[PDB]
Amino acid sequence: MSVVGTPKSAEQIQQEWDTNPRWKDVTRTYSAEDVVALQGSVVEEHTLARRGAEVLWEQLHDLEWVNALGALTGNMAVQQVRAGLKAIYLSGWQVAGDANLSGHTYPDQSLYPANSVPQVVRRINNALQRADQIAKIEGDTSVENWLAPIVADGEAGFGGALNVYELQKALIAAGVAGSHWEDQLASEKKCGHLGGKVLIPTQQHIRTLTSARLAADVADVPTVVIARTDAEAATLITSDVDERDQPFITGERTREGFYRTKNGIEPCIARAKAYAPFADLIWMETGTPDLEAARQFSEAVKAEYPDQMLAYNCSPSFNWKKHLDDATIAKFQKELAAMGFKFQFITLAGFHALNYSMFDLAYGYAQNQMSAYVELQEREFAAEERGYTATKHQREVGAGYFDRIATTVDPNSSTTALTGSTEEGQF
Amino acid sequence: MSVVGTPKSAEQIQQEWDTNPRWKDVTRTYSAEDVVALQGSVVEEHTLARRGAEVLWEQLHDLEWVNALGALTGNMAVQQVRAGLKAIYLSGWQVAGDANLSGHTYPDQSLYPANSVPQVVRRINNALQRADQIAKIEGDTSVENWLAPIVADGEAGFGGALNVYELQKALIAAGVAGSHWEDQLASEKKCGHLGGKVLIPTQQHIRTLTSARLAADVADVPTVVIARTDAEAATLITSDVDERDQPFITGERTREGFYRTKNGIEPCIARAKAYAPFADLIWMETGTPDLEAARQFSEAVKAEYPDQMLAYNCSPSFNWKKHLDDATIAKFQKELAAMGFKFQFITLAGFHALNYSMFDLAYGYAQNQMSAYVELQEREFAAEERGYTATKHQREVGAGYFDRIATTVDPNSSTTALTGSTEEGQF
Amino acid sequence: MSVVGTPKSAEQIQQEWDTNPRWKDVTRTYSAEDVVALQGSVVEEHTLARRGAEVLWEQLHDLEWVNALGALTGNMAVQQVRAGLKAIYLSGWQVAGDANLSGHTYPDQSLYPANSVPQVVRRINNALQRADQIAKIEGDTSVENWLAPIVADGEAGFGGALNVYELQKALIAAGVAGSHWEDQLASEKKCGHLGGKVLIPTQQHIRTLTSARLAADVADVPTVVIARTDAEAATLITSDVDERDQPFITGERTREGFYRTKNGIEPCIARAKAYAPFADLIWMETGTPDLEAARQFSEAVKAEYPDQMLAYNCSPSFNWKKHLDDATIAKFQKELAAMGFKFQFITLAGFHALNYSMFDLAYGYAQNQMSAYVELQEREFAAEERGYTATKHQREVGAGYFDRIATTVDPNSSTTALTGSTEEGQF
Amino acid sequence: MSVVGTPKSAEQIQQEWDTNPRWKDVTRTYSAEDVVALQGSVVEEHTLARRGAEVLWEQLHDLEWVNALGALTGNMAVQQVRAGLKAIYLSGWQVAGDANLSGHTYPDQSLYPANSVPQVVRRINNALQRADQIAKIEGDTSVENWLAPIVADGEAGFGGALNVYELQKALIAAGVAGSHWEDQLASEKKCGHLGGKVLIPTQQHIRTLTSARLAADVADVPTVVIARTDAEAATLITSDVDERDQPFITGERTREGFYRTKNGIEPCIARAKAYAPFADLIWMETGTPDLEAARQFSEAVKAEYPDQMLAYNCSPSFNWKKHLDDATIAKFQKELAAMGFKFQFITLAGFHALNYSMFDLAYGYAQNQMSAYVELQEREFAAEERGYTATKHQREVGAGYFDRIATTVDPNSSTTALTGSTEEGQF
Ligand SMILES: [Mg+2]
Ligand SMILES: [Mg+2]
Ligand SMILES: [Mg+2]
Ligand SMILES: [Mg+2]
Ligand SMILES: [Mg+2]
Ligand SMILES: [Mg+2]
Ligand SMILES: [Mg+2]
Ligand SMILES: [Mg+2]
Repeated sequence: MSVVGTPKSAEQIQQEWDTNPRWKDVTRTYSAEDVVALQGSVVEEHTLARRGAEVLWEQLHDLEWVNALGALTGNMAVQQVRAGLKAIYLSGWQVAGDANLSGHTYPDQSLYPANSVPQVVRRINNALQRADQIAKIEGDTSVENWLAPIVADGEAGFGGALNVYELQKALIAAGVAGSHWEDQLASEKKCGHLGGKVLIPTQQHIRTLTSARLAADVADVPTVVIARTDAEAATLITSDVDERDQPFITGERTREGFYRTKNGIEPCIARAKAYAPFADLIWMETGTPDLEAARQFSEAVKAEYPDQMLAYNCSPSFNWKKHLDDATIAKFQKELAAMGFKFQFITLAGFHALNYSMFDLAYGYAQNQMSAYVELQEREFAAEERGYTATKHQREVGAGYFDRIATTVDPNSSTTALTGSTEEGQF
Repeated sequence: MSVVGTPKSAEQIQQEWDTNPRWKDVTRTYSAEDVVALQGSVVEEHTLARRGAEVLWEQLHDLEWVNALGALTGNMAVQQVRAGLKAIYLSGWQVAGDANLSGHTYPDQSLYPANSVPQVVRRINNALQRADQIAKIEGDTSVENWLAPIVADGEAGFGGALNVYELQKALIAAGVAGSHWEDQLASEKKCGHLGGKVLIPTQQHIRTLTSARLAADVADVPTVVIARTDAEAATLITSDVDERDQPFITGERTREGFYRTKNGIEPCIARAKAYAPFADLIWMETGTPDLEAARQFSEAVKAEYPDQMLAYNCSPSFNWKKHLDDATIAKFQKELAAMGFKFQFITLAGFHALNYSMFDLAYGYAQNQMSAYVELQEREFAAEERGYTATKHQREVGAGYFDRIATTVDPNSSTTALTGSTEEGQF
Repeated sequence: MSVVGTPKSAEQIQQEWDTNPRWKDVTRTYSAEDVVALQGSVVEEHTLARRGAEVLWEQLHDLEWVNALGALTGNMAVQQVRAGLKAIYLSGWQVAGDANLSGHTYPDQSLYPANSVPQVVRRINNALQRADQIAKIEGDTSVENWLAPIVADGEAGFGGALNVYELQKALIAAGVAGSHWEDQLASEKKCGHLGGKVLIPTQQHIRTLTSARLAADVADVPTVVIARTDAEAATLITSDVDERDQPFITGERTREGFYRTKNGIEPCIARAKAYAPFADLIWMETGTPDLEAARQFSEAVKAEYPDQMLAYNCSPSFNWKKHLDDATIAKFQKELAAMGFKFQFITLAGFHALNYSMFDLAYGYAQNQMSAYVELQEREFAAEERGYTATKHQREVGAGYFDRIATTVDPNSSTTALTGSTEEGQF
Repeated sequence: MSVVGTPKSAEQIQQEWDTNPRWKDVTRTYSAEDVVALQGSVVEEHTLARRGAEVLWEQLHDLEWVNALGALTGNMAVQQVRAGLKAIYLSGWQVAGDANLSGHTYPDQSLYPANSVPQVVRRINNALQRADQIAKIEGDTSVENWLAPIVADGEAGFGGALNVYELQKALIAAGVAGSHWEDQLASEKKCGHLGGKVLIPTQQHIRTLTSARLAADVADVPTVVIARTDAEAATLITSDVDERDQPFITGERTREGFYRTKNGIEPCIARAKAYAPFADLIWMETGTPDLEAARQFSEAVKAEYPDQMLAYNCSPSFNWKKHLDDATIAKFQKELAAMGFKFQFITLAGFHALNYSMFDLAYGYAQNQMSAYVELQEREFAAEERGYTATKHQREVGAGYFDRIATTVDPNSSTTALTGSTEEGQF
């Protein structure tokens, strides 16, 4: 007795893959019965993972494109949604630099503990849930969906296929909507715009993508799976065993045993085609934001997979006005969307906004003390016309929500917070 | 047979208390032998807590005053130090709101797990230590002390005197320089600029301050101990047992058994005088920024304790161009300093800089996409003249430092990170 | 536009309260509308919390009684379930001593971080899920329900009603089936069998029980709520404000402001009746294991609440053969069940089993080296006839399950773990 | 202007390397100035790591041999020291299976987050420090050194040389005395007695051991570095690039690009010799417990390095009486010690002691209820003559130590724990 969490049958899963348009052109090299064999006798429901992934998939098909900014704190995601954005990007670079479970500042080389990104996903969802709870008790209808989908960095999976599986499962438990996975050797992982990258064989990354899909299937959620290739700049590969990689092997070896390979858009197109049956979106890391190179990649991939959606990193590692003029910057995302780049994001937006704004404030305070803080406060007061609410800082973090819990439990409590506050009297 | 970490003798501890000027006018109601009894057979050295506390104490006597801004991420603290600040303030409000170990957004009511602030202390010290490491390999000498002392919020101690002891011990293990403790009931704790606060008896907060000094003594570091009183606004107190509180008890008693009490500056002055023998700095929570009230509080405390240093929260819970003209705003901290307010801080500075800068960026991104980010990138480029370094983000999170480790281990490595990067090629 | 996780209407909730026999004689002093107001626009499903609470409630009515042992690691809980037990008890004492998030060894005085017990609940559920997954791939049907319900220690809620609310919420997220709450002052919390206990007013504990029910309702799960009274040995109380508490107040007060109160079974009976409308189970902490005293308490409460179910701590803080003979010990739990004690548990069973087994092994090892280990290994081999499986330690921690994942992703993998193992070769 | 934590000069470090016998026959391929360059301007003192490493090294020379049992909780370590052991072994296998930061049960394949073993190091040290504090206030001198050295599992580094560096640094911050490192591919890590192990080239493990020594030098502590080789059973290697590995390459390759290689004692001996200049102890993982195979390994290494100390895993993965008689079992460790195996350990002792004791208790409890627990409590009472103390569980976890803290803060407090307890009244 008790049927809570009973797993679906293999036939139900198979019928869903056979008939739901979500799974059009999605290859699974394992079976529905393989999935059920791994589920035990109770499947935990992952509400935020399910809802986020369904919302993301529909926005990728209903909006001209979905764009996002890198968030590394929960308040930062709340402001992104308040300001109108409809998805959140969770950067692994930013987690390494300023939000991972070791407590350390790291460059983007897979140095932090592998459950760090799941913990930030959970944090972001907690923060959006609080904003949603506050808005409900305030009757604030100005944001349609506080639970914007989160797209998170799975890096190179922190090891083998089993590490990929466990990371994807942990991201789902935390409520992620989509995750991306790149074809680098995890032990030598680099930021796509850092040097010295080592690729893994094409088939090994297909194994990674298959493992990420399997973890989503076993968890019963339709997570958006994104394949990333680092072959534009990488000049090293671990092995020449894969026949699709051999055209680019030069035969030269390094002291460590790696193989030198010829980099460029050509191996990226070849890998993207190989990954397409296994990814919902395909992403080419690139050293410069270049509309023409984007079109060449876009058109080469859609020659084979006309419906394949693409993702694009508008990266802060680029110096945007020493390779482009203002008119191209202003149309950049709109043109990319027309080539099929349906998910576009600024990875390190949060790092730069956080670091610049604290430097600016702290430098003024160093010279002029309170005059510098009053400047920022006036800018916040101004931003209230645009919908900024964090000026009322007590309600922003839920003081009114917890007052409501308190008076629900005890309508006659003499210790409520907002009653008799300096926010109630000066703001 | 090793002697590493052997504890000092009671006689050496006592000499220290008797002759070191650091302990002039510090009351310890326990004995030096009581400290040794609690130390087991090994005392861990706490390098950063020791150095931070020593630097903080010297700064409070050598500078006209020490000021700080609330920091809630490691990168924030690094930019405050890069911008010239000589201390870091760690707000519990900000930890409740955006950085605690529950992962939830909370109002400032002691809801988060008790080891959350120590974890942020440790993170900030990790971040400063990386900034210091990078500066050394780069030959950067533009900041004399990267390891700025950290003053952290101990709230109401999260329980009784034993919870206070464990919190102080964890803050020291993490490297804090100073900590502050308030005379609020922990189970009903509220932001000073919140309403309906409940005070504890004067002697009970003396027990808290004594427990905080004991933990520092048992840890063998000279932590700066700050006493905060919440009596200006609180109209409730847990008990009338203490004869020093009785002049303000009305005799009315609420449904929960709290006693109503007369608030204002007179109970604050009484409590500050009771706390002075047990605190290195004294802090009155205040309901508006007001030079004349601060003057009255200062002169009343210094009539009985001329050497007592005071602390002042310049709080963001206030509207500054509301009350004050620009000239008062511009002189506010200097004026407070001449009155003995030697530690001054903006508690929620990190909350406001973070939330406003991301709202501002996301709002522009939602309308103009890349044009909004370029505006931010160009302000960052412009700030480089004032010393901002985070534009080169790979270097900023230590890619150059970890390249140095890699080539120390293997000088012939072909997988180092800065060579070939877009940061070398475009910045 | 997604409907995933849409909250129910107040109308629906009200009807469930009015018609589900689960809620017979459960008093809620708030409204269905109050619950819906707190739920935001998405309610996360809590599968393990729902299933466990449901299974627990059914067992409490279908079995003669439910008994459990304290578990402080996931492996301990797996062995309890393997051995036949149908519930798991999660001791806060055991968490304080050996399994809390500060990493410190503490006595049972609410010293550890308030999210420690939720993390162990999550751990235990993870461990039982792994045993469930392993059982499925091995075709083992000897255990009917691997996901045994977990009853966890809420202590005194770590502060006020809002701290209770957050702890119950975190327990439910982690998958708990029931939680217990005691009428002690959190800042002076003690193990029930320690001295120096301080009660809070009867009505304050009703507020605690109400806050815990409210969190369960807002989380949409029928969590079992257990009230515990410490009035048998406590001689202090925070306040004489509650008229139900005044008959035991002696008039004498302490320097902290506490009131002496007359302890024993009589205030226990009175508090149990006051708590009965707000608790699914009622528990009296007692000073000795005594059937006569258990009968007096049971008869007194059931004289007013004939159907009220009770809980009993068979405590290791008792010296058992100093109070009872072998016959009484053998009948103890069965006699208790006939008096209405439907949940019985040995709180510190894991602490004693863990400490004794390791002392015994280590002592023999210090003397006879490998001969002592072989003794343990042969007892292990012998216990396999009773159903013990941990002697094959690789499959016990999921080597076979993760092998199945690996071959599902890539059936031709040459790096699977159990083929070639010494376990396959020697066991 | 503080001197706390000032780094040593290069000349000072070099003089230590040249003249301290600790460093006789220790190769460092980097310079003293390289160490200094990585230290920033403050070196944190790591008291427990320094003391533990110094105690361990002395014991390895003074005792006939050092032996230990695997510990996965702090209380297990306490009992091992109370029983007379002088080192603690911290098994990664046990951390995977029941004590890692993901909360999941895992097989031994480097699946858990990379900071998990450091957290358990820190937990064990906290547990031993508390036992040391309790012993000091109880006047108990029966155990000479409560802070027994911890030897912890660094597995395969969780990635590359920078991951190794950060793990060693985290283990040292937690207080480890020694750490061991194995020549397996981290992404395909197995337990030494699982199948499907992949080796890395000899020079790559030298890189690992160099990185581990580098982190200890930068941390300014003499950590014991242990090299483990898995070449006895592994039939795969990532690359044939290293001429020392080529004699064992067969030529053929797997689908994934691995090279088949000839396993056995012969490649272990060659690897042990290559590692010896970089390891304080050397360890070959074996398939069966075999004194003459151990002699062969020992003689072979010492033919080139007569002073090289060896370590030996007395593994539970062996069925002991399916290989040896009782006389050989009885003399096994003594015989190994005479061959130079100075560190000997039972890796999974804590796993088996924990799982067996809780299975046995729960099994009796399910059938006989209190009868089963009283049998355990009686064995505990009878063990007090051998020195067992945990029967008095309140004092065991520090209730008397925290009472002393409480009475140091307030000697007249009315809320101390041990007076009035059932422990004082029944034990
Ligand atoms: Mg990344
Ligand atoms: Mg596709
Ligand atoms: Mg605060
Ligand atoms: Mg003073
Ligand atoms: Mg308890
Ligand atoms: Mg009831
Ligand atoms: Mg291991
Ligand atoms: Mg050597």
